Amino acid sequence: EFPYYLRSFLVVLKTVLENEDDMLLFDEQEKGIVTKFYQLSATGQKLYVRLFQRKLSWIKMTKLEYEEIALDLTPVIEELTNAGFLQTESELQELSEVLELLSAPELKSLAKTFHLVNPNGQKQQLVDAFLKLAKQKPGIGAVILKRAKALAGQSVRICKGPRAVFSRILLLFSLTDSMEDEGLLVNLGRMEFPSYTINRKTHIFQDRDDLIRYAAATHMLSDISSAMANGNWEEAKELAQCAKRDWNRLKNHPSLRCHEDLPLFLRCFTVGWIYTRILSRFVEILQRLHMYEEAVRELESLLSQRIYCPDSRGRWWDRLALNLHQHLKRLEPTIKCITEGLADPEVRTGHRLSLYQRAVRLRESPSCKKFKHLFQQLPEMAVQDVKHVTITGRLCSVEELALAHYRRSGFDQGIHGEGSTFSTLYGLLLWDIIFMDGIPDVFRNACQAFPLDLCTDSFFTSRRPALEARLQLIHDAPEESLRAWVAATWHEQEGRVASLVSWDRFTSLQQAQDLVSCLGGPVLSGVCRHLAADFRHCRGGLPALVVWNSQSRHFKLVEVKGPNDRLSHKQMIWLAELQKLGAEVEVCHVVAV
Amino acid sequence: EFPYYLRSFLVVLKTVLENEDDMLLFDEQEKGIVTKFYQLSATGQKLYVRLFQRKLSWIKMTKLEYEEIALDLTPVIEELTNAGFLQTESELQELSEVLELLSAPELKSLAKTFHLVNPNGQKQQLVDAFLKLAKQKPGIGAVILKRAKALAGQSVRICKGPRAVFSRILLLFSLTDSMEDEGLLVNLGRMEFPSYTINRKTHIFQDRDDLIRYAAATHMLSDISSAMANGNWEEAKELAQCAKRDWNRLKNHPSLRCHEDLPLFLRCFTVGWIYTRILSRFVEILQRLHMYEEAVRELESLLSQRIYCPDSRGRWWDRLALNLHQHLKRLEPTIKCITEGLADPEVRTGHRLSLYQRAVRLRESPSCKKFKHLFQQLPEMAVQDVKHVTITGRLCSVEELALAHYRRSGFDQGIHGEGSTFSTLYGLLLWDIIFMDGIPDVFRNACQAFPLDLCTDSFFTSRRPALEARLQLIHDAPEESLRAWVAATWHEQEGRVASLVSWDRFTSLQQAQDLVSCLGGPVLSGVCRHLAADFRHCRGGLPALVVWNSQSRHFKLVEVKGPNDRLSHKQMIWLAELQKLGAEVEVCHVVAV
DNA sequence: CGTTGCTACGCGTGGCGAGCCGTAGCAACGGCTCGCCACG
Repeated sequence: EFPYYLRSFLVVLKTVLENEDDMLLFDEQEKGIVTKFYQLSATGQKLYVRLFQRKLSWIKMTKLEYEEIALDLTPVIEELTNAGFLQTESELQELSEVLELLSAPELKSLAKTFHLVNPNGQKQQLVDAFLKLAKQKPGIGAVILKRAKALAGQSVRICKGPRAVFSRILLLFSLTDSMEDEGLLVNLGRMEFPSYTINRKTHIFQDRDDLIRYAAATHMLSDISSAMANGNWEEAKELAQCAKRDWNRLKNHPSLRCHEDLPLFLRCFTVGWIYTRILSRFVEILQRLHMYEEAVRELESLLSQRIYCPDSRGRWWDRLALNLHQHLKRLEPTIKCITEGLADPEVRTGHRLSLYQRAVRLRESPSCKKFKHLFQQLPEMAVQDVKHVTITGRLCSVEELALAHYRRSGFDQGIHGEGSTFSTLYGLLLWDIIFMDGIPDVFRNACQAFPLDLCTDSFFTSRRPALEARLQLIHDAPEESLRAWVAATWHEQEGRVASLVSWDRFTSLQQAQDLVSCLGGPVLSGVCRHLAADFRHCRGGLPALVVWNSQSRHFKLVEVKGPNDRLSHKQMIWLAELQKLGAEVEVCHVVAV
Repeated sequence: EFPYYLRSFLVVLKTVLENEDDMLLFDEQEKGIVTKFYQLSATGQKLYVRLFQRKLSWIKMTKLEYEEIALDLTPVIEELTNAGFLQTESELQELSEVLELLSAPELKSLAKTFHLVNPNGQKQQLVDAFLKLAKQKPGIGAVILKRAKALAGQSVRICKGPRAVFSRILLLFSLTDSMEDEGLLVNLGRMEFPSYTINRKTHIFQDRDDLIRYAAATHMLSDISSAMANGNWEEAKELAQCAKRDWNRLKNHPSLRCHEDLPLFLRCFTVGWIYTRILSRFVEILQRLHMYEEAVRELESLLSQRIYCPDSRGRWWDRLALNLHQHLKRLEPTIKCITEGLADPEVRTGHRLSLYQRAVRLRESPSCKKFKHLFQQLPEMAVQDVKHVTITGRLCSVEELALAHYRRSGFDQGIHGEGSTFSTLYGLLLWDIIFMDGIPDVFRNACQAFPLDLCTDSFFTSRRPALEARLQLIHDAPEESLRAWVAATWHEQEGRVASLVSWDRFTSLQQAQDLVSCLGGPVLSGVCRHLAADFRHCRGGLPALVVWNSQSRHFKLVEVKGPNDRLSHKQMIWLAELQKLGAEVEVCHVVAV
C-alpha cells in the first residue's frame, strides 16, 4: 500500500528540500518539477519511482507489469506522460535507441527486411550493421527507424529533464555514495541512524552549474568503472579519453579555486577530485592494453599535482616504479622514482615498504652495480618478523579450517570478522567521540552512518584532546571498566547504523565483553589509536581471525592464507604493529590436500 | 418591535401545536391557556416571555424594567394578571419565598425587628434563623410573613400552572435539550435547518401523565446537576435520595413496559432513563462524600438492569472496580468485576482498555499472587505504540505553540479543531445519507440539526447499504472526486445548521479541499466509517491538531499535551486506529519553561 | 476583610448585590474580590 521504495524516495526529497542552501543549486523550473511529482496521484508516484530506479532506456508497454500498483498501467502511464515525467514512442527518434529496444527475433526480422547479410548473426552485429547501413545527409536511417518502431510497438521512457533533477537531489542526499564504486540502500525508510547535531558552515558547490559538472563527472566515472569491470577495456579507454578531454577543457575555471580551499573530507565531493579518480582508472586501463609508455606519463601527471587524491600517491609512486623497472626497463629513472616516492610524506607505510623492497632488489643485481651512488639515501625502514604455522587442507573454507585447528589447540572461542572485529570494538569504546558535537561540516544531514571526516587525517586532529583523554583512560582500564563501557554503548545504541559497528559480528554482548577482557586495556588502546589516527589504511591489514581460550584468556590474532595467498605489505605492517602492542600474532597457512 | 425572544417562542408554539399526537398530551384547560396567551396584546406577550425565561421566583415591581416594551409596565402586568399568567403579592403566602425576595439591608432590618441575634450575619444565616424562629400549629410564621411583605412591597411571580404548560411544550419541541446538561438557543427564529422529511411512527409518551412524570424527572436531574456543579454535594445528595425514592415508587408502572419497547434513540426520552441518569450522578455524589460503600451498591444496581443507559455500562464497571480495588481494598470481588466487565459487550474499547490495565496491575503484585486461577480469562487486548516529541514552553496556549513548531518543521498549514475537523469532513462527505429519507422516527419536527439516531448504533445499521456503497466510493476516490464532493455539499448547504458541521472550522472551502487532498480517500473512508459506526465514542478521542505541508501534501495528526496532561484511554485507542489507516500520528508535549 | 471608634466592665459575559483608665467585644466603614442571574 505504501511500499518501501516510495517511502525511501520520499525521505530523500524531504531531507534535501529542507535545506535552503542546497535548494539554491536548482532553478525555478527544476523546483517546479519536484512540486509536480508531489502533485501526482499515489499510483503515479509509485510507477515513477519503480521506473526511475530502472536503467534509463525505452521499455515496451507490453513488458510493463506492476500488479501491486495497478492491473492495467495505461491510465497511470497517461498521468505520468501528461505531467511530463514519461515520454512515449512518438518521441523515440534515435535509431540506436530503437535498435536497443527490439528482442532477438525482431532484430532478425528487421534484418531480413532490409536484406542484411548474416541475419542469424548476434544482436550486437545486427545493431552495428544497421547503424552502418544508416550511414550511407540524408540517409536511409529514417526508414530503418520507422520499420523498427512498427515492430517495437508502444513504448515509454523516463524523461531526462526531470530524471536529472531527482538525480542531483539523490547526489545531494548522500555524497559518499558517488565515488563508492571502487566511506542509498533499501532499508532507508526503516533504518535508525545515530544521534548527532547537523552543523554546516561551508558550501561544497559554488552554484547550480558546479553541481551539474560534478554530477556529469560522477556518471562518467560510473560508466568507465562499469566498462572495466566487464573487461571492455577498449570502450573503457575511449570513455576515459573523453573524460580526459573534458577535464583539461575545464582547468583554470574559477570554481576550482574554491574547491582547493575545501578541507580534504569535503574536497572529495568536487569535480576535479572525480576527474582525478577517472585519470587513475585510466592508468589501469592503459596497462591492461599494454600501453605502458602512456601509463607512465599519466602517473607522472597525477603525481605532479597535490590538490586531489593525496591518499592515492603511494599507489601511484609504486605503479610508476613497477612500470619503469619492469615494462620499460629504465633503471635510472626507476631509482629516481623510488627516492622521490620515499621522500613523499603522503605515502603511507605499506607502499613505503613496497617502494623500499624494490630499491633493495635494484641495488643488488648486476644490472645496477654502477648506479651505486644513487642508493645512499636509503632509509633503514625495517618491519619485524612474525610466526608461521601450516595445517592440512580438507574438502573447505580456509578460515573455518583454521578455526577448527585452534579449537583443537585449546582456543575454544574464535571469530572470523577481519577488520570489522576491531573496528566494532573501536566503535563501541569511542562512540560518543566518533559522534561528538563541535566539529563543523562533518554532519550535514540526519542520515549519516559516520562523521564525514572519519577516514581522514583531520578526524583525529579535530578531536585530539578528547581522543587523547579517552585512549589513556582505556590503556589503564581494568577489566571491569572495559566490560562496562562496551555494555553501555551496546545497550544504548544496538541497531543504530554506524558504519564501523557490526551489531552481528559478536554472537552477543557477553562475547564482546569476554573478548575485551582477554585483549586488555593497553592492546585495545593501541588499536583504537591506529584506527582513529588512520582508519582507511589500518582497517584493511588486520588478521582474518581472533581466537581465544576462555579459561586462561590467552588470545591470538591470526591471519589465514590458503594456497597461492601471501601476506600483502599492509598485512605485514599491521602484524608487526600488533606485535608491538604485545599481542600475539600468527600466520596460518592451509596447504593443498 | 418584534424581538427575537418572542419570535423564537412563537416558533416553538407553532411547531408543537401543529402536531396532533403531541397535543393529546394536554387537556382542554391547558390548550385554553395557549389560546389565552395568543389573545394577549403584543406588549403582553413580550413581558410574559421575558419573565418566563427568568428564574421562577418573586420579583419586586420596582425592579421590573423593560424600556423596549413600555416605560411603565403597570398596565401590562395588569393584563397578564387578569389573564392568569402572573400573580401579585396578595398570593405571596410562603415565608421562604418572601425571605428570598428581600435585599441584604431589608433582611437585616427585619432581623433587628424580631430581635434576632447576629443581624449582621449573612443572608442565608438570617433566612435560616427566621424559618427556625417560625417553627416555634400555629406558629409566629404568619407575623414574620406580614412584616417581610411590608418591607418587600409590590411583587409579581409567573404563575406555575401556565408556566408548566409552556414548559412541557418546550420539552416536546426539543427533547435532546432535556438531558443535555452533562446530541433551544437564541437564533431559533433565524437559523436555517437542513432539509429532510418528517416521519413519525411511534409514540414516546403514553399520555399526559407520562409526559408530566418525564418532565418532573428532567427538572430533578437539572436540580441535582446544578447542586453538584456548585460543590453543594450535601444538598445534591438529598435531592438524589428523593429522586431515588420517586423512582422505586414508580417501578412496575404499566407505562414503563411501553418505554422498554422503544428503540434506544427514543428510549432516552423516557422517565426511567432519566432516573437512571439521576442514579448515575448519585454515584459521583456518594464518592465526593467518601461514601464508597454506598457508591458500590448503586453501581451494582445500575449494572444489574439492561434497559437504561447501556452507553454508560463501561463507565460503571470501571468505577466499580476502582472503588473495589482502591477504596474498599477488596481484591477478589475486584477481579470478578473486571472479568464480568470485560465480558459485557456494551463496554466500548476505551473502558475495556481501562479494565484490562487494572487486571494486569492486580495480577502482578504480592497482594494478589494467590488469586492466580482467576486471571486465566484475560484477553490479549493490546493497543499499538505512537511517537512522542517534546517542545519548550513560552509565556501561552499549548496548541498554538505546537502549531508554531510544526510550521518550523515545514508544515505551513495547521488547524486546531479537535474532533470537529474530522466530523466536519464526515458531514461534508456524507450529508445526503445523514439526512436521507426512509428511516422512521429519526426526524420528528422541522427544527433538528441531526437525525435522532445519529449517536446510536442503529444509525449505521439503518443506513447500511447506502453507507457501505458510499464509504467504498470514498476509499477509491481520486483527489478530484474528493475536492468535488466537498465543494458540492459546501455550495449547497453552507450556513445550514448541522451539528456535525462547523462552517467556520476551515478558513475557506479551498482549505477544506486541500485537506481532503492530503488525507486521501482510504484514510477519509476509515474515519467516516468509525464516526458513522460509533459517533459518540469516536469524536472524543481525536487529536487536537491536523497539520500539513501544502507542497508535499505530507500531513500529521497531532495530539498536544502540556504539563500534567496525558493521553486518556480514548485518545490511545484512536491514535492507534488512525495509525492503522496509515495516517501518521504524533503526541506533542509542551514542557514547563 | 482590615481600620477604627464606642460601650461595657473591673453557553459565555457583564452588572451588581453580597460577602469579607485598660482592655475585650462589637458595630460601622470603605475598597476589593465573587457569585448569581439576565441576557443574547
